[PDB]
Amino acid sequence: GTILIDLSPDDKEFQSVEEEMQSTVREHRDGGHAGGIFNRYNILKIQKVCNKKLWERYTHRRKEVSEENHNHANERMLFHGSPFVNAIIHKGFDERHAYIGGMFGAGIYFAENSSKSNQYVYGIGGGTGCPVHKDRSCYICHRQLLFCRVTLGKSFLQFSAMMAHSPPGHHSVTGRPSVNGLALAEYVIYRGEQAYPEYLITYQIMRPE
Ligand SMILES: Cc1cc(O)nc2ccccc12
Ligand SMILES: [Zn+2]
Repeated sequence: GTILIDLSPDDKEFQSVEEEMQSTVREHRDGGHAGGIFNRYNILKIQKVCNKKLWERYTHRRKEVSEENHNHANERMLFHGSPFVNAIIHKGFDERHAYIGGMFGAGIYFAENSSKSNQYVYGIGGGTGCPVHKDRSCYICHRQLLFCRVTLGKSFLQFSAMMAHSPPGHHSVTGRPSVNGLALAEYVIYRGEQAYPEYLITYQIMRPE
């Protein structure tokens, strides 16, 4: 069902996606433990993910959420990092993509910081790093992130000192760091139909000079 369309680096669409990747790197309080040490990426490819069935599933749910929230989907573009990126683009988000041990409950997590999503590319806490070199900071192996369209509807705001169901009458959770003033928010959804994996970004983290 899914096809992947390569975007040309000359297309404005590739350019705005790359910009959202690069401009939302930040430093991490683990010193690079999970995701590696870097200030920027080498973007290698950006693909558009196309799946008629998955799209209609997303927009069906989006209209429902919109209806329960003063006609407002509260739709965002947010990063998602996971070892299951290949299953998500073909079969969609579902409960196996949920993070049972997560702070904001057992749901599917997205990040405004591309570098926060990068910490999950090889597993929770970076797992054991890349498959080939077991290196969480690997500068050689190609990584992949999704940049997804996410319906948040009415989002329960949970301040943070950094499959379950949304709090009653909410459609998602906003996990908002309240200590690190430069950390952007994370969002958790509890229905896989509330995210559509729009872009597939292949990249390397770059060793700082
Ligand atoms: C916080 C977070 C961001 C992300 O992009 N992926 C995750 C995948 C699993 C668990 C958490 C995650
Ligand atoms: Zn490697």
